Amino acid sequence: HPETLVKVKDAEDQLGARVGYIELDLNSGKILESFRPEERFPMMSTFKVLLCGAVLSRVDAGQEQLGRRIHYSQNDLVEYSPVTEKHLTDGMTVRELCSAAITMSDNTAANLLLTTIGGPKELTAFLHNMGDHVTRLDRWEPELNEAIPNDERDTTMPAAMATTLRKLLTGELLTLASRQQLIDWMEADKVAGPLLRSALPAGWFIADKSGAGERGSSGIIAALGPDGKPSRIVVIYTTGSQATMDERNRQIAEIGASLIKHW
Repeated sequence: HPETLVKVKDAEDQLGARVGYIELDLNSGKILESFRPEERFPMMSTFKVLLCGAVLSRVDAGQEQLGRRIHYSQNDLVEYSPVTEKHLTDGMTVRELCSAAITMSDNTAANLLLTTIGGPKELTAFLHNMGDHVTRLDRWEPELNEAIPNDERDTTMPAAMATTLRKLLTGELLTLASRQQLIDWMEADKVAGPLLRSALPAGWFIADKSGAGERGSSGIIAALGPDGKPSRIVVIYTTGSQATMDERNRQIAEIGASLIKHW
């Protein structure tokens, strides 16, 4: 609904920066509303949903096991690894690593998983192969969050991310078991409370993944809907703002409020 585009433009005025937006019908894949659908934006931690979809794809093909344990050391630890820094001695299973990457945005967990699938280059190939010809991962945590103005490295387009999340969650790319596992991880998201979740009516469903990076970059991808069932996908990205994280979050939450109001 155009009233939601009004809030997105307000967001741009408030943040003094570009805001990309997509509202997508989960069932049919129809694009209900959009703003800068085909401009590029840094993915930040939202790429972790894509990463774990690729891991799950390998599991469906029997090339990987959710229960396989992965050991690592101090040399692997990067900034913000809230879960991986605790299990250094025990190591962690692939399953535990995706949970950490998705629900806690654990950076080391993502790098560990990135290695098991062949790194940024293979994630990009996986995406292209499933029909996303624009989304690309080029670096590892934490450099992928650099968001250099105009840098296309580690970016997606709102329209592309939206349909890619749709294929991963409801398409035939993954088995029913994996699709469900991916959305369960996103539903258990623990660090996106200040964003869309803050404007969600009680009783609604939401599986999401947010991100934040340098140069005022923030973002979120999500499958949400009333009556405990997801029925639309919403993607929101912004970069270039001098605004604080709280201010960026308030803006994204307001966009969420408008989408819900005009549902």
